[PDB]
Amino acid sequence: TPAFNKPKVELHVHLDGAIKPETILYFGKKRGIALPADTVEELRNIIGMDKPLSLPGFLAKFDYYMPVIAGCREAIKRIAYEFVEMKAKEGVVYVEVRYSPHLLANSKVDPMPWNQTEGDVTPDDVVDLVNQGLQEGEQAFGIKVRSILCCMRHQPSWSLEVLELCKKYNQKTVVAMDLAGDETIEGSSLFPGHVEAYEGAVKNGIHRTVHAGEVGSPEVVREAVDILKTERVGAGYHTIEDEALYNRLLKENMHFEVCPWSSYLTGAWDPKTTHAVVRFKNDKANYSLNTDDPLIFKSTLDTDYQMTKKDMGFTEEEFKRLNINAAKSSFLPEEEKKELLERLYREYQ
Ligand SMILES: OC[C@H]1O[C@@H](N2CNc3c(O)ncnc32)[C@H](O)[C@@H]1O
Ligand SMILES: [Zn+2]
Repeated sequence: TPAFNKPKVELHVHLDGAIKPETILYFGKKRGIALPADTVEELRNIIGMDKPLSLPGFLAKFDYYMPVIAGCREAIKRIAYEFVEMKAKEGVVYVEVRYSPHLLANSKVDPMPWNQTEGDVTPDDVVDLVNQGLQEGEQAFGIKVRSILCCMRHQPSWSLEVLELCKKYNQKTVVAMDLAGDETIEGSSLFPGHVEAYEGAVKNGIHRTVHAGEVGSPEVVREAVDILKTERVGAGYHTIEDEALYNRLLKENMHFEVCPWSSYLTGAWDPKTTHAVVRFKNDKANYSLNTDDPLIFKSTLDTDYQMTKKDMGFTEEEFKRLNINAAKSSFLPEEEKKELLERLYREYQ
């Protein structure tokens, strides 16, 4: 019994965070790379989390499985393909999947991710592979899907190349650039590589999103918006701690990519306080409801919908509104953007 059984738009989900345990298991065995378990069930208890941790503590779960996926072309394309399929089943009509192309390469990257052995899967090759998987999926489960390439807070030396990958693959699935990773890393928002990568996104008209205010302070959000020029804030819950900042983002109609379940499990949100999306709903803010890393959170898009419904008083009207705003806030070009809005209004009749 779904909380909102109608078309949805998802703007914040990590491809490397939305993989099938069965596919992880499949590639570990197939490539002979070890996993912390040999059963999807136990594999799910290891990778998965059911209790709040920290952002740094949540980010480590990727260590368990990324090594069986990274560097494998067959695996990179497959997870992309299975991703559309999963979203299609969730009643998502449009989705932007994000991921770091560097963390899945085994060539032309430095530091080599996961102590991998050099190979031929270059970062560009990864983008190409995901596009192919994503394309085959759209054209098979019939949902529209775009991708977003992530700069990693810890590795700014990779940022300018991410930008280049966005330029080269512009709308050839890639619609934007993100800044993901450990938001606790003091000053990561200000590292030259990142800063310079965004400055170029602005001059070359490459869309921009940035995780900020998930666990960091208002100043992290302020810098994402003012220095990095984000068009959207991933999470952004901590903005409400700076009344002035919030009101001004509210005025600019800043879009907040909200992930309810994820915020509890990463400690982004203290469960003894009211969720910031409650205030967002009440101030009629521009915001989407997203899944983030469903593999690790052992969830689905309905988990976040059921949570807001059951615990935060969300009605179908708010569900409709947030998704129309998500559509408007997407990085789809005008024509397609309108086509999306048209479908929502049609189906929302
Ligand atoms: O998907 C690209 C990377 O972004 C990082 N992620 C995933 N989830 C996530 C969270 O919302 N907050 C910050 N960074 C995150 C992970 O390290 C993942 O490998
Ligand atoms: Zn995220």
